[PDB]
Amino acid sequence: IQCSQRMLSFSDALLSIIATVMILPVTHTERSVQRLLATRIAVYLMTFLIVTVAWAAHTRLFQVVGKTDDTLALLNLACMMTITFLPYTFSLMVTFPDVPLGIFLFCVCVIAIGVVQALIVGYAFHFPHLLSPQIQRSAHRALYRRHVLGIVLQGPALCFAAAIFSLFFVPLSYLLMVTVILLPYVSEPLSKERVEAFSDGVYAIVATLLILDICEDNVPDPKDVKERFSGSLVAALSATGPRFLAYFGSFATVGLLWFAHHSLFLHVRKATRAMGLLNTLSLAFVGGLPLAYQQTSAFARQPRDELERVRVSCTIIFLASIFQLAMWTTALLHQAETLQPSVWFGGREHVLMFAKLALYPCASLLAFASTCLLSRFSVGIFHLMQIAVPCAFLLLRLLVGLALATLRVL
Amino acid sequence: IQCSQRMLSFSDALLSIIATVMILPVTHTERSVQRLLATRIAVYLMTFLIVTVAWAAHTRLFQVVGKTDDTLALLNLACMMTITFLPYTFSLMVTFPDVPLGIFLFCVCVIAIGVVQALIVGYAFHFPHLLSPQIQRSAHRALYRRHVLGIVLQGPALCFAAAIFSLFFVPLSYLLMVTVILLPYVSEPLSKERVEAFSDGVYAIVATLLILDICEDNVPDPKDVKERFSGSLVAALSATGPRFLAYFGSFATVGLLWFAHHSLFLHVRKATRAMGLLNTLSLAFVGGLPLAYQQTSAFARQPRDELERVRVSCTIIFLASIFQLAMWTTALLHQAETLQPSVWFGGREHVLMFAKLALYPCASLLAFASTCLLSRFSVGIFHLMQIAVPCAFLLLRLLVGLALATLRVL
Ligand SMILES: CCCC[C@@]1(C2CCCC2)Cc2cc(OCCCc3nnn[nH]3)c(Cl)c(Cl)c2C1=O
Ligand SMILES: CCCC[C@@]1(C2CCCC2)Cc2cc(OCCCc3nnn[nH]3)c(Cl)c(Cl)c2C1=O
Repeated sequence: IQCSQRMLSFSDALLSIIATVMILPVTHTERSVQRLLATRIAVYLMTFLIVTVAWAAHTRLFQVVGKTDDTLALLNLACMMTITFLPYTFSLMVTFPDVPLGIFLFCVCVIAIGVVQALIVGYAFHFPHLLSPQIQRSAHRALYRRHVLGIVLQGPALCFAAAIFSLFFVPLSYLLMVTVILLPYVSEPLSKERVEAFSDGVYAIVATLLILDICEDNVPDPKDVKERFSGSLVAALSATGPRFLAYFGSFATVGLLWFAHHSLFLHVRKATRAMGLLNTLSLAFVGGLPLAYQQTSAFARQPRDELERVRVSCTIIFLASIFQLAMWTTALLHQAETLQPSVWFGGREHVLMFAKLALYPCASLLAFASTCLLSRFSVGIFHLMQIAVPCAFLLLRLLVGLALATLRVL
Repeated sequence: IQCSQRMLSFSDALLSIIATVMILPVTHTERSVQRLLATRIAVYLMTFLIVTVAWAAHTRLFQVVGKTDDTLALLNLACMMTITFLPYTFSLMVTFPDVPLGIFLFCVCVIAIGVVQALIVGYAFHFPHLLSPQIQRSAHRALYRRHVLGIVLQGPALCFAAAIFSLFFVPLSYLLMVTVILLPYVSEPLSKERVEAFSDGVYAIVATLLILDICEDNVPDPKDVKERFSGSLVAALSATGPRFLAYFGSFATVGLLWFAHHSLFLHVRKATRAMGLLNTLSLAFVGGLPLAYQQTSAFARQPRDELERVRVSCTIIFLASIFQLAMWTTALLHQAETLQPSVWFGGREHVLMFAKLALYPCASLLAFASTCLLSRFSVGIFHLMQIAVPCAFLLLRLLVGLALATLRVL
């Protein structure tokens, strides 16, 4: 039989994309404009959370299922196809909260996902040699199968209840639906490889969103160049320059955030559900960076507009990195089982890692405060941080050594 | 010191996105239409080939420098930031071969890639422990360093020469440019994990192009639905049904191709550069499937139109699969060095592996011949191939035995 690892990777390489799809409507967007933008942000966040919950269920499922073969791979592909429709169905439901057809479609999506997962469980247990070794030696194989089936089919059951009740009173259906996401929390390790794969996929997609847009839209047209720019191609490129600047900033920020994430996870011994939650929040907010940078690159009709956009960029960068730092703190709370020895309290790289993770929250906080105190140079300082933070990463060892030496003579 | 697996995987995801970026205009496409689409397809194929050459150079580089470091990771991020621009500048250069600015831009991009990689080499050799263990042993560290810089910089030099020549005679510049890819072939293992990661990224993005499109475009507007269908939302869904069917077909075909590729590579021990070439061709043609399914879902003004649309779809599937089959046969040609014993000639799964691969190209060829012989049912037969091939993959392990059973009674 097969080594399941690669297959799971592909699933993540799929789910990441499905998780991030609803970002694109946000970027392409221009009481009317602001409300619409906020609606798109809310829809994107909810879709990302839903896809993350589905991914968590998948990760647990294939944690139980150790090895795989042909039929398991095909059923996993079918499950992936069913999960791919969650963004679209959810968007339909939200855009049409009145008619029951939308909630019915979303509930059918969830039901299909859970049914495929239950079929996978049944096939795996019918061939115990596929299951993980601890499950194989589990004397509760029948009871364990019963419990796993209950867990997997709870979601579909609640969704079926919501669908039936939608024909009469939809609020009950909505409550039953949120129950699906609530109960698994209300009534554990996430295999590090799965978390790493999903996070890397999300980071890559978010980093290359803006170049995707640029290649799809900005490539000059010879007719346009000859007519509007009178054949001066360099003028045509300088016209779209701002999108290049925004992409440069987005790639810098997202790449350095991924660098901090990589440094953190290199020393993590054993992930946890709490770290999973915090990582999910961190990624959901990392998704916002391209929007912030697009807004920054755009014109500012009034000083207040530019100040507000700088505020938003700083706030997004903060929210993105603060949860990443909180992951590290939560790990420190269970240091013995969570983190490598080299990053324990007083460890050789403990302070270095702390600075590496806290570099972005602190810089963003200073930039945000600049708006409340130094509105004169506010935007400028923002630009400065965009160049300051990368440099500190190159010099991080020397910078931390300087800080420690300064504290020595304090 | 770090383990480079995750950093390489993230870089591979980035490069997959960059390579498959240029397909988006092809799908978004509607003597004028035909020529425009031909130009788009040529642009896409050349962009994919050039980005794969860049990825191949990257793979060799990070084969030589095994371990990594924070500063080296940042250098790699900088390298990716420039490799990401190859699509845009190549498209611009193809759009503006007349003016020297576009060729200069492409040239500076390639020289930037080369100089970043040269810095990586210099740093790796300034810290010998970062090199791969066998290289660390090499008594030729000096001469091998010189050779590595020679291979890395062969491009940059030729591109610089072409950029200089662009001001006087552009044909010489283009000849020098193509010499960059000519020389390495005219005057080796590709690390398997890199090949699997790149192929998984390609397949994952290609399978979900269509749903990505659907999420942004087909969500009905309530202001539109209320009028166009008097609140009949199901009418709106049925209006776009064909797009959903196109997505279903695209995902099924792409996922089953990924299943064949995964089963192939799980038995592959060392991917030879020939295998890399064949995989590049296979992925490049796998890119086309979304276009094929979009064309198939589109209306047919005349029977000739639908016939030709079936022909092109079948040709694309046939190419995408026959290249994998050719990779498999080339592997058989060196099974002793490349393939696991289990799939060697006369192996237990040898017949199973061969059938698994050859299932799709043969089906496409049969559906193609149906047009030349059975035009009456041709289109239906194509749909049959969309239904049969999935089941054939489910029942393959049985079906092959059935076939063998025939060869026992015959
Ligand atoms: C030599 C250090 C360069 C480091 C990075 C690399 C990103 C990933 C690791 C390094 C990050 C970065 C930020 C930049 O700031 C963009 C602000 C936009 C603007 N416009 N006017 N003023 N500021 C610019 Cl410009 C550049 Cl080139 C670069 C890079 O290459
Ligand atoms: C029951 C197993 C089927 C396997 C797959 C899954 C894809 C990924 C792994 C399995 C593939 C597939 C192809 C289809 O073909 C599309 C019909 C196009 C049409 N029909 N009428 N007119 N045009 C349909 Cl329908 C479906 Cl359901 C499915 C699946 O679920």
